[PDB]
Amino acid sequence: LPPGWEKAMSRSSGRVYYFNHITNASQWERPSEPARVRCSHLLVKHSQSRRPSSWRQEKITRTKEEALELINGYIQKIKSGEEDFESLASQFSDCSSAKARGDLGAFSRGQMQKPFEDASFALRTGEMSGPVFTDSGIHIILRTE
Repeated sequence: LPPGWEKAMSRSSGRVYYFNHITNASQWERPSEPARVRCSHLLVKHSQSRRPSSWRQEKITRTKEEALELINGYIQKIKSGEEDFESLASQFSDCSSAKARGDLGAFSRGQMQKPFEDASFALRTGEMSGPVFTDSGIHIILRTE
């Protein structure tokens, strides 16, 4: 398995799955270093974010637990096809300075907070993280290049 990936069996259903302890991704499907990667993200802030305000909400009051529930719900909608990542980033990301559909551009190691950096470089192109936690809030990361 690629870096960070492990195999597991669901206790509740008996189905095998795969999870990545660097990106926090988990999937039923079987999975398959550059100086820079390019990623988009969707950020959900919470009351303990370093800056609990955004272009879409003047005063962010939700708890970290509530932010995590929103993030997991957005992941579910992306995987089911109910919504695409770019629409949810445009509609709901609390990050004002990324492009609306999520693009952060390219970056190197040493520039972003370690959990976000490690997740970004452990994704292959086209792969999406699970919930990734930083001082800014909780992130869904989509590697594009």
